[PDB]
Amino acid sequence: RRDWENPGVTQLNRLAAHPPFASWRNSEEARTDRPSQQLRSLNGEWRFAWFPAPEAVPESWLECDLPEADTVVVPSNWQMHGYDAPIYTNVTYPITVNPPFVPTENPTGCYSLTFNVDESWLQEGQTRIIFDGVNSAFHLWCNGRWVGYGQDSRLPSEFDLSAFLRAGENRLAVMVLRWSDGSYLEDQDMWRMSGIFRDVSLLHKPTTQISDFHVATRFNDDFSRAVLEAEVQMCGELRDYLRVTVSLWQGETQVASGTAPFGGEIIDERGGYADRVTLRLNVENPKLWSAEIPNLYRAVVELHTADGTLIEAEACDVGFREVRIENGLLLLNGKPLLIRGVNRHEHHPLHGQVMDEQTMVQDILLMKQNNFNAVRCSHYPNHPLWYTLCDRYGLYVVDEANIETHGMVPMNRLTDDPRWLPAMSERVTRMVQRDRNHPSVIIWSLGNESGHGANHDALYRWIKSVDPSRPVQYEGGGADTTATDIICPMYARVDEDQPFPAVPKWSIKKWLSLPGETRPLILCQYAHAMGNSLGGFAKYWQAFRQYPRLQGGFVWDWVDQSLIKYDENGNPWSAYGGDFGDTPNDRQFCMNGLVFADRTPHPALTEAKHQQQFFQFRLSGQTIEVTSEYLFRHSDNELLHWMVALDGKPLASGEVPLDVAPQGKQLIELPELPQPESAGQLWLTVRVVQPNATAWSEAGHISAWQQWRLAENLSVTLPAASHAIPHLTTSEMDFCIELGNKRWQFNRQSGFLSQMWIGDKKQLLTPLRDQFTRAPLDNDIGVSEATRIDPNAWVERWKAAGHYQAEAALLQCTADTLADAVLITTAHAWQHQGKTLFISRKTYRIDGSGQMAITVDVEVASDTPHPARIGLNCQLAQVAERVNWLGLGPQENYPDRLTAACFDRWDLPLSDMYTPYVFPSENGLRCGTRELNYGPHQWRGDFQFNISRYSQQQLMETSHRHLLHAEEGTWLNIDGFHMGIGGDDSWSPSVSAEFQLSAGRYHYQLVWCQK
Amino acid sequence: DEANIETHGMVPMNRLTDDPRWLPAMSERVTRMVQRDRNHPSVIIWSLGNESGHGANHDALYRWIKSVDPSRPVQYEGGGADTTATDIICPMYARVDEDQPFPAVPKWSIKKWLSLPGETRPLILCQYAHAMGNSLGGFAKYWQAFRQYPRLQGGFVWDWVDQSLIKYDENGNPWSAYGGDFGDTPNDRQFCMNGLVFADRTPH
Amino acid sequence: RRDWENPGVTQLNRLAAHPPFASWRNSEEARTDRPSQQLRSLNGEWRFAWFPAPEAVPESWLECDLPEADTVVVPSNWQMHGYDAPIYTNVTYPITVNPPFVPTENPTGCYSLTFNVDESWLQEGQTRIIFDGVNSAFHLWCNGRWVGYGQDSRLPSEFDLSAFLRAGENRLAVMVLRWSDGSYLEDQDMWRM
Ligand SMILES: OC[C@H]1O[C@@H](OC[C@H]2O[C@@H](O)[C@@H](O)[C@@H](O)[C@@H]2O)[C@H](O)[C@@H](O)[C@H]1O
Ligand SMILES: OC[C@H]1O[C@@H](OC[C@H]2O[C@@H](O)[C@H](O)[C@@H](O)[C@@H]2O)[C@H](O)[C@@H](O)[C@H]1O
Ligand SMILES: [Mg+2]
Ligand SMILES: [Mg+2]
Ligand SMILES: [Mg+2]
Ligand SMILES: [Mg+2]
Ligand SMILES: [Mg+2]
Ligand SMILES: [Mg+2]
Ligand SMILES: [Mg+2]
Ligand SMILES: [Mg+2]
Ligand code: NA
Ligand code: NA
Ligand code: NA
Ligand code: NA
Ligand code: NA
Ligand code: NA
Repeated sequence: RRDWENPGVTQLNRLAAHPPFASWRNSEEARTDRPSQQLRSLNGEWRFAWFPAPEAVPESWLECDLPEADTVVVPSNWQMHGYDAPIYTNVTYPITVNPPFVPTENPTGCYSLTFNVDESWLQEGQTRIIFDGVNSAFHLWCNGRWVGYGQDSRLPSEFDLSAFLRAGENRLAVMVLRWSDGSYLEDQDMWRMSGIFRDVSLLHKPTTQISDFHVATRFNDDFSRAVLEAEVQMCGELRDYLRVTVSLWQGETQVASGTAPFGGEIIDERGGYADRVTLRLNVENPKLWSAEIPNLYRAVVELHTADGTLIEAEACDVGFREVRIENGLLLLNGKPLLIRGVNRHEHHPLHGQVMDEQTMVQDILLMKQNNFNAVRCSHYPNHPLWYTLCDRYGLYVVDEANIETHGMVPMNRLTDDPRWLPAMSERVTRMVQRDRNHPSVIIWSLGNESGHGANHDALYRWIKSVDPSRPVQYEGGGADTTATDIICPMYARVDEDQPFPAVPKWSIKKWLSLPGETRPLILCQYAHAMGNSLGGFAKYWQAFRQYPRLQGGFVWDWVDQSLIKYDENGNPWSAYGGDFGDTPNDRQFCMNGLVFADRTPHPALTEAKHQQQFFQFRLSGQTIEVTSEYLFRHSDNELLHWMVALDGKPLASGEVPLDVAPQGKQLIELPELPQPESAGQLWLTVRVVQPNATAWSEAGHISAWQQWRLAENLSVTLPAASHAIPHLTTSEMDFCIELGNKRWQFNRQSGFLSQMWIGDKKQLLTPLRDQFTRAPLDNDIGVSEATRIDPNAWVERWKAAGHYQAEAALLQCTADTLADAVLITTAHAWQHQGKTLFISRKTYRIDGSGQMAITVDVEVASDTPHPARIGLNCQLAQVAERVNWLGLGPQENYPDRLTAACFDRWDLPLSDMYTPYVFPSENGLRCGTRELNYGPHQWRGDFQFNISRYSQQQLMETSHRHLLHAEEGTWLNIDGFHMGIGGDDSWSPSVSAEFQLSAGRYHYQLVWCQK
Repeated sequence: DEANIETHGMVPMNRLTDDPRWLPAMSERVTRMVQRDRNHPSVIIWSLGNESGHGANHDALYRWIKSVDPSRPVQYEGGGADTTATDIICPMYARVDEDQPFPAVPKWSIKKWLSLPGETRPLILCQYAHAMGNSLGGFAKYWQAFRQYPRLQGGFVWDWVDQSLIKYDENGNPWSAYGGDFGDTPNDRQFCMNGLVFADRTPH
Repeated sequence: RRDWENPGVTQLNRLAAHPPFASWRNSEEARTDRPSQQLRSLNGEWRFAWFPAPEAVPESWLECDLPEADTVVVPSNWQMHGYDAPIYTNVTYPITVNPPFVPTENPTGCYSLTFNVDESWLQEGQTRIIFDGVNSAFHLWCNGRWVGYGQDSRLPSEFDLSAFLRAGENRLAVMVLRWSDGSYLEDQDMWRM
């Protein structure tokens, strides 16, 4: 039958979907969520053999172990065991588009397991097996006899094995197809893998059993009273002595309990459901659930007889909360949310798409620690434990059906086709049936990037009808279609419109007010964190705070999807698209996370944490006004620390307890501040510290900060007259200056400082020269490729203009002696194909103090693309252990991504000054720096800099960080000006005008002196 | 034009139509009908079937049609005649002045139904005046109400032709048969004959 | 596979639905709705045998006429030819309510037709068969080979026979089940045929 090439057959013999079950046979174990003896894990060592196609699988395999098989751990993706290569393609399908067929060469994973079954499970009741995740389709046999078939790689498939098992040893055989008609609905931008990659379990239920239960919580107008309603369905023979009790617990206190026999209310002319019952429990003053305070109760559903004998019990955590949209705003418990969200794929660099509790917990903690309160399940239902963790730690969740057909042309070709309505419907309905009792799920999503088709409208309405408690969203077809309750664009910019035909991406501020529009807008994906990115992130947050109906978004995305590979010596390195011989591929576009694959943060995470802070501040005189953006909790685990420093030197500090109600304000008067005895700028820094540990943070955690400049006292103090006058030595070839044991050499043909000595030690490996280019970031490159240039990308604009090929031509180089110093004057032009791109004019003034003051005045032709930077660079001869500067930090920061950095005196090891992006580029800059110290050198001015062992040339010629090698000495780039990095998206120019170097004439000045 | 979906015998009547596992089979009954008949001018309204309660599958399918063909209203009587799956209040056998307040699915007087709180839709009975045997008493009362009330826009009489079948006696002569006449059992006897005309088209 | 007891399989290999087509090769014929030589009727006399369950049908029937069959007119309802009784039930289903299963004694009508196809239809293009109404579900074979399956007794089921036919005589075999999971959706108050 080739069921895997027929969207009309998405399963055979599969049991109905339902919420998480454990069939406890003791109510207290169900209350406490303890492991149940009736739910067994079959995870562990299985037998596996790979075949190139299902036709190649031997019939002997059904009956007995293939000797060629290997023993492997399950769950797993077979690519992570090396059986075949994982493929990274973004939009283009990994197979020829010819639905519903798949390639004849279709990798097939034959897994099998010999295991025991106790006669107690077979003598009575039902034994089923549950495959939480099989990618992409599979046939199942038990003891050589065929059981069934399933599709949808992201929801559990369950089959009744009662009639197939025998007491003692049994053997399962599972044939997993990599490709199937289900693959047409699984074109998400991620690695394409396969296998039994989530848990496999055995569940025993009694013949008379709870087959489903739904929990709803409705409230009065001020949330001071609630009704918990639990609808329970059974399977088995109905008997008048059967009963259901539903009890609700708050910790160890029983809050409410109700019992009834089966028999629901009349529904229509034929009666009601004799096999169901609805229990209603009143709850006074319920503790409400939110991400701020995830209060939970426990609901235990017992199926029993009238005499009291328990048949079985099921249970769930319950969070009392209402989600609704009113008057254009998404409210939670009646208050408008501000979603500090992030999209998160299920990805591990070693295990592929298999998820474990430890990584999930790691992710949740880093998210909360970084001021995130929500997560979107991009783009499929997640492993079941994820929802339990979000319920208990507190994160709002968008649960999303596993439907993405991005690669079709047009994108809605299948979703507007009624023949694909059945397959799509199962991906939506079975997700709702599984997850509808989790309080953390607040919004349902119909999938991702599948255009807008009539099937979406049908499924939108199905959800609305079955579960009115949660809004439904969906971005395809323009982000504001009739299939979504929230305008939920991806990568729409704050102020700039992108009027694409048919599916324009308006500025978000404008979108809200289009004629007739009234819905809330929450971006389903925004600020693409690929490489050195997040430029402009603050612009989104300023808009979300100013516009009520802009209720936030989900950053794209949490974690880079890089995979580990090992080199010749066994050392690991991070790989991306194409690194497994996969082709076609989309190279580094699989790495868009705020964190690297191993969970180390990229510098962009701190920018997100700061802009997503829950306390806002204003200063007026001595007064700091703290405003709380919490909706529900008081600031009961926070104090404000303040510190005043003059140019990095601390002068005063204190701490004050914070007691701010949700949305309230607190005024804090700072004490009178003694005047500083010295020139310099006083800076005030405040930080919000949580003194006590929580379930998600350690004592001392810093959750918010802000700085302000206070008084400045400009220096008017005439230096101090020099003990000596430098000497100028002129030769045909050079101008040399000597002072004490120092010497500087200016080559007269190049017009640059080519060497500097301390004693007899040379300090430069390469001359000090202007630099107008950067090793291109992912955002500068976009989708441009050698094979297919995008002439609009910044890197191609700069290449084409000759920025990377231009050579300095000398126009002037003179030397003069002044009363106490020597002055070198130079002028250079940079040209390409006979056009002058840039003109740099400088003076170097070396005085009796040994300081060399450099003034730079640059002209940039108006018609050349605005340059990446305007600075100087050199390769220093020496290497030093530390870098110390007075400027913004401590982490990497760029003009359009420097809000989180603070002005202070920072000191880091040199390697911390390099950011190891997997695809190397310009990195490590720190802006707003007034003083930089390295070795015996010191540079003073108002500049941006980076310093590392890798030249820009090397960074730009190297595609993987593991292949970089430290060069001799230290490369120093010191910029008077540097372009923004952008990141609203990484496929079209996204640096805002205000961060482009378009002024035409630029001036900067620096002093280089010795320490 | 009405989809071939009727699950009247289920208990409750929407047991299958509220079950998502039956959504695919129901979907094809509706979508394949619209794909076949949507160019006929005579079809002015689509119906989702008959006597199958009101289930979420109906709401999904109602919306599908509204999306694919906005040119025609969609009606469906199941679940009370005025659910979210119908653009027209389309009761069967609701009386002119007399209410029949059955639980869950009352059959109001049609004049009263139009004005229930918040109601604004037109009302056209999907079935009214059951012409079984010597019947049609009270027909005029419907017509007087349809002409007086703008929003009472008529209805479809139940029904056109008796479903009697011909059998032959021992002498070979034909006779009209009804339920149970073929040994069929259980059967509902003469309830299959409700038409304004006899099976041979002779008028009653 | 017992496809007739699985609401997840309502068809196999069926073509998409669409409005009435006739494939005219003359535009003036299309303007006036004249008969089209490309749309042929297969109505008329066919071969038919009745069995009490699909399990009873002999395999020989797929490749050869059953001598015991009768010649009957199609379209027709087999109860009207006296092979079994029509049933008049209003609301109560005519079969036990146990979805999606149906009775094991499930009246099966085995229809077949030997018919000619001209080479011109097979040299180029697509030849499909269209069953406007088959109650309640059926499997179709052509020249002994299985083609597909369909449900919904009141809409046309169409199958591409291009790869199954040959010039000259061909034989269709259609196994029609009286009861199927589609019966659960066909409980109208009328005779059950
Ligand atoms: O992380 C990659 C990112 O790709 C996104 O799609 C990018 C494409 O967008 C099209 O609309 C087109 O404008 C192209 O120029 C561009 O390559 C996708 O939208 C995101 O979901 C994400 O996969
Ligand atoms: O021509 C018969 C007529 O019956 C109608 O149903 C009659 C009555 O029968 C009971 O068995 C039902 O439970 C009850 O609700 C129903 O009203 C049916 O509505 C009509 O469509 C028609 O078949
Ligand atoms: Mg399939
Ligand atoms: Mg995509
Ligand atoms: Mg490529
Ligand atoms: Mg009777
Ligand atoms: Mg079927
Ligand atoms: Mg002709
Ligand atoms: Mg021949
Ligand atoms: Mg009926
Ligand atoms: Na807002
Ligand atoms: Na990506
Ligand atoms: Na506090
Ligand atoms: Na690079
Ligand atoms: Na009227
Ligand atoms: Na009747």
